[PDB]
Amino acid sequence: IRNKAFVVRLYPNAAQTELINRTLGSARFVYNHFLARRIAAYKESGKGLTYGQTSSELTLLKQAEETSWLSEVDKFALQNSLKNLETAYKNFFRTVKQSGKKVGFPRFRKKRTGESYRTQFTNNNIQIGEGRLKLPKLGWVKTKGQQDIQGKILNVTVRRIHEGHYEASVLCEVEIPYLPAAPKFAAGVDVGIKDFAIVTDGVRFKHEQNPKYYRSTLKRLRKAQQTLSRRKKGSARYGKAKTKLARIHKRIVNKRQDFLHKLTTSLVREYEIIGTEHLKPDNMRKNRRLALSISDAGWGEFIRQLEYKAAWYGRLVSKVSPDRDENAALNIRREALVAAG
RNA sequence: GGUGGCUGCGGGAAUCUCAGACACCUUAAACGCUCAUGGAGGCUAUGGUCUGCGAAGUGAGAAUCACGCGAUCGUGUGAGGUUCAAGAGUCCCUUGGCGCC
DNA sequence: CGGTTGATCTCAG
DNA sequence: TGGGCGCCAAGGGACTCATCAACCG
Repeated sequence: IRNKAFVVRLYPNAAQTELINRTLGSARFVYNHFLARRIAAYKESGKGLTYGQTSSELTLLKQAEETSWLSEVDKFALQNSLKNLETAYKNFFRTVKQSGKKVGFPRFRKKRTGESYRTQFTNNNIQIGEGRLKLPKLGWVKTKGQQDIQGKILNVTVRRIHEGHYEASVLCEVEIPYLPAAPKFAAGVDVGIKDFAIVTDGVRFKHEQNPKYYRSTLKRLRKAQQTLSRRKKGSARYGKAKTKLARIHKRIVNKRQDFLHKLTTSLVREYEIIGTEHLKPDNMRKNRRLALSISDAGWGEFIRQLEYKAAWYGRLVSKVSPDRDENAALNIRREALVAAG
């Protein structure tokens, strides 16, 4: 019924790691090259290249001797790089006429650390099993964390998070059954820096303690960043410290995402209606006094997870249009009930 | 002999076992390590700390178990307990930290 | 036959 | 002497989430 991405962890060997690195590099190369080519074409001509023209020129590029060493890369990687470039342009053109928010012009990119390429599924090109994954030009890659999949595999996003930590997101149109009737009809949740969530239905208020990971591991993060900054760019030990900092950040985000997953799933399995307010953290983060706390708390991710898991599992999130915490939570529940009825 | 964690594998997290170093003495906090090189600095609240018994840096290396093949150690494959939960991609924008001015 | 590749599609600034 | 310029990460906010006939070893 629903799209769903099963994120597993790859353990590619030397050759497969080299090929994943080469594929990410060539995907970035074609992204930059065709952004430059489209800009040059729109400057020289009345209109720039569209998706089909870019694909045809990419084919001519691969078949040519100028960059024939890009043919040894998975085709869907380059094609979806071009698709991402074209959807960048589509996002830019979404609301140029509108003035509510300016979507920035698509720019270049210069060797970030998180490089992901997508590969599509054509007549059994992706095969998921007990402990392996089937990728087009890689072959069999030893995975772990392989969940239970009972749907058709749409695409596989091969990622890279550290110098030696590769994930892979396998998308499938799985059937997601609606959960049984919830124990309680409706409840409202109030966010907060001191207490992460105060959720109540009028009879109890199981306040959820705020972990505040980012401030909690702020000293080790500061030490990691400082050890990085004393190191020369383009150095092996610079790369080592960079990976250390990246993994510290990955641990922080992992803990935050696990906490948010557990809390959102608990709410959706406990209440039929989960009322909350449409807080805009990107506006509050301009206040440097509370910005670090709002960044760490991640209200936006919490609300996104609550809402989409409600959509999957047959729950309704009645977001409100834009003591203290307890009364705010009760008012949120009342407003959600009013909106629903 | 007791206790706490630092680093590494165990998909994430909490635990938990193992391993590369430790520290404190029944008490809870703090810190990953080995070798080569480099020459006065690194961290922190006017000062304390580690340091010519070597500082920032720079390069390499080890960091679970079984089995297969090499002359204990390299090379390949396989396994990794436990409870909870697991939807991502794209682009753009923003701010968090550090360093220098 | 199993795997890989090139063409499809519907806006602009 | 905090704003500015370099890097390294995160979150926030919309949308989007592919298929098939030919070619090749």
